[PDB]
Amino acid sequence: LQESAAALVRQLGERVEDRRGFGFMSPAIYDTAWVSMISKTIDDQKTWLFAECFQYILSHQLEDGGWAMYASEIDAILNTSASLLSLKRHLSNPYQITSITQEDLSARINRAQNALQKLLNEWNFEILVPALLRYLEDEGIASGRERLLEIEQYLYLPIKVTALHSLEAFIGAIEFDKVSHHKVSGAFMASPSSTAAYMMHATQWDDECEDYLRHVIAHASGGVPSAFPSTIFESVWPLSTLLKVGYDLNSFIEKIRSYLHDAYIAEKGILGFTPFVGADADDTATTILVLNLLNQPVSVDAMLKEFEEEHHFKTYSFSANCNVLLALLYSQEPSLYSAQIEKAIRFLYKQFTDSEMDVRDKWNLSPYYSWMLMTQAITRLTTLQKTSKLSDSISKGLISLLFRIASTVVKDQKSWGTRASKEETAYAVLILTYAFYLDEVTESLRHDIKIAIENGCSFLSDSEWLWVEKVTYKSEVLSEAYILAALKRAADLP
Repeated sequence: LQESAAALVRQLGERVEDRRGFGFMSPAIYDTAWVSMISKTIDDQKTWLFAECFQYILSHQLEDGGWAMYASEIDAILNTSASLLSLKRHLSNPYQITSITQEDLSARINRAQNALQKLLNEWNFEILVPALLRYLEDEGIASGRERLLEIEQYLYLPIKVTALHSLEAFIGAIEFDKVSHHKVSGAFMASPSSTAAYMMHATQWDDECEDYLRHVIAHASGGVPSAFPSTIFESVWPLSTLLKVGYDLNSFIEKIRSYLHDAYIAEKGILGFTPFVGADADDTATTILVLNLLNQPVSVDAMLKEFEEEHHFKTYSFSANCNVLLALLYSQEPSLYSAQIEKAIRFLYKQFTDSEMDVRDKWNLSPYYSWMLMTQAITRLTTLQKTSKLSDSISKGLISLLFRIASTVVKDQKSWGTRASKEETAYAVLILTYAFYLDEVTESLRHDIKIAIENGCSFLSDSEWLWVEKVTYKSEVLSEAYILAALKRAADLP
């Protein structure tokens, strides 16, 4: 149990020696579609740099002509459109890739065209779909996207933005030689698709970007992931998930905790999913929790005065708030940050009351995830209040909300999830292992909670596209972490 938990610490620890970083995100057809379009001038001859990505795109085409739907129709539309654009590009300029012809590729293009036509006729994300449609229409093939995907240059400054992850959607007008300064370890916000667009449309070829892309292709999970490296995210999300349920792994974790401490020191406490790629409230708060529960106190003020606003915590609206709440509740003196703890626990309750107990969580695609985080925070607050470590109507509402969550979850048991995913099942059973100890829960409700926990842990004992991203991705470390955390937390039940 703890050895498997330690393995996650070691897996982050073993990747510390790697200078580029670590990667646990699954490849996304969108990104490798953008990497398959890279052409390099070698010996005065233009050749496609990465034919393995082109083969990856060719091998993922479905019978209908489209690509994988993953978790949302936007995923299918994006993968199909990017892959079909790549097919058009390689039809126009086959160069040195003789695997595909000018007729088989034309047949593939027609199939993908009809598939995307069907998808658009069924469709009623924001900047990736219209951009892909424009790119496809510039190379043949005729409300749609232009009913909601029209809400909306700011990349020449050294300040990093989230558009460095989706730069491939701005090929129409962008000075990539100007964005070349936005290069860390040869990357562009760790997004292979953005670096692929850069290398395609850079005036001056950068061998460093080619080396980074080769590292990604040969060290990811030809298909490239959405973000690479993903060191801090894939290192601290498992550790925090294991630590919050009380996994004891302090004593190969040394190389992971030391690297995380170094990342905290260099990044001034605010950490993204990788070094020098940004900072999200969830990521930094989770890393702070990991350091605090790994016998190394770090002041939460580093993220507190970066990701705190009125009545809620920002993210650069639920997952960040609850992760910050959990980080605060596990600090050295949770009574000192009582104001922000109350702020978060009130904001989440208000959101639940205003959303009919149905709310999502930015990073994940399962409401079970939000219910799990809320149950964790509520039960930690209750335990602190009972033990007097942390000091009326709001509390009664919180207890009633936890009871309603427990009852609705019990009624929502299928085994859990709408797609038979272990992550959603783990979230749903973790939303009940913290609702089992409520003193206001009746005997029948408690029995139902125990039965649902048993039936969820049976399902638990593995990665599905539940983690949002330009294209939703599945990470093995996240799934394993939540499974282990739920199993241990249920094992703590009387």
